Amino acid sequence: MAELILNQRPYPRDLGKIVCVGRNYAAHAKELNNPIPSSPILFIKPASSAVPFGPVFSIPKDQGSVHHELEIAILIGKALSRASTEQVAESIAGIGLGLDLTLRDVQDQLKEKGHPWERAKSFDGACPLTEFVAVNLASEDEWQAIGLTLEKNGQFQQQGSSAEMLFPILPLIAHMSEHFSLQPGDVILTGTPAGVGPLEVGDSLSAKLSLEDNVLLTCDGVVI
Amino acid sequence: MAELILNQRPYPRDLGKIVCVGRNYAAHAKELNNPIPSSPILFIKPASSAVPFGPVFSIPKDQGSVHHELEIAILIGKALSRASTEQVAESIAGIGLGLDLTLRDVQDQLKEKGHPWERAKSFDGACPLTEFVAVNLASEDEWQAIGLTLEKNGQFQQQGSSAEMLFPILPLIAHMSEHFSLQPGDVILTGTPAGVGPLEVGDSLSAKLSLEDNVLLTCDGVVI
Ligand SMILES: [Zn+2]
Ligand SMILES: [Zn+2]
Ligand SMILES: [Zn+2]
Repeated sequence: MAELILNQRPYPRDLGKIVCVGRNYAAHAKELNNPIPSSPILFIKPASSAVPFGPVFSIPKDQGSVHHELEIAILIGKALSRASTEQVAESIAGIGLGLDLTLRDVQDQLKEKGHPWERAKSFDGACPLTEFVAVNLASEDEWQAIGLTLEKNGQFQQQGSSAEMLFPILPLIAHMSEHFSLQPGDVILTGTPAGVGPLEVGDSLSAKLSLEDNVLLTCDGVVI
Repeated sequence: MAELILNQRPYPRDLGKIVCVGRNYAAHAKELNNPIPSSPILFIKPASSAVPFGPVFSIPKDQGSVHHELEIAILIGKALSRASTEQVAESIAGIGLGLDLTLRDVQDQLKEKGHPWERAKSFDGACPLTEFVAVNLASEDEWQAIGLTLEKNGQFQQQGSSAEMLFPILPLIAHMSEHFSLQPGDVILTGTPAGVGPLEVGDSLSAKLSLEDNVLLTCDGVVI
């Protein structure tokens, strides 16, 4: 599986699990004709689904539509269990980006039957993940200033700010830790903004992570 | 973090992920009035949900009923991806028991809304796992002669044999391997038979695992 990268070198703890939120951005719930949540939808992707974020993304081939979903990724550095938001902020080792790659037709069918989502979310290559970068934020306020951008084939595809999250980063993770204890090496996917859509072989993607409109990292890849 | 025991001694792998099958015993499907699918219901529990199988089983408190679901657990010894039944049999390092503890009321509501199952299946303590007993160059059909029994406060509660499985151990695991690559230290929960029901604080459980009618493990615990 591993490792994760933090500050351009290997993170000392192997990738554990990838805890994900559904529908953290209102416009993304609307674009798919889903009801905006009042509590978060929670699922988990396994270490076996992680791959480097580019230069190539391999997608499943004969299983219907495969969707890109860019999301702010959070690396957990210290164990969290039933944690406060202060404990969460002190635990975060860095921030990066992930693609929550989703077999969308498979998900539609799973959902309709009330079935678990793993077939659509946990497949090999389901979680391209960038390197993480340590940020020592000036106030808890600044967690609301994190941005993401996806471009596909040179053109705008997705953009979001953590300001827009229904469940902001710190309280989301604090709440997550109430349901599943979090260990060092765990990753959090904080939700995809509007603009999700299918991927085809040969699509090129360009992903950008920012802080108050300053670029933290950029990562590119082509679909194969 | 719960750690794997093979051969009454430590195992050189950390517990990875716990891959589970939904409705593998026709009778368990029926007792709950659930349709039998022609394809396996697949979900995954995280390493972080595993705990020792006894002497205590802790259960969530204010989230409705918690069901016991005894199942035959399979310890994956060698990597498996897109694998055949022969490779599966060579990869297996041993066999044990797991309790797929389940927030049934939470699971009912998630099903209704078409939400992922993690809240109901992946909470802390959701996966009590016994030690594993090594099986080596087993007879190619001893795989249909594994039995399990659960007792609850002295009375039989669950009983079954891998002969009764809709998706038999080897091709079930081969099939999982087509969707999620399996790494050494991953555990497979092969489905629970008829007899599921709630657990209450003070309940005591006794679980047995057999191979060709010879008991291999007896593990007890009380619910707290
Ligand atoms: Zn909660
Ligand atoms: Zn997502
Ligand atoms: Zn089960």
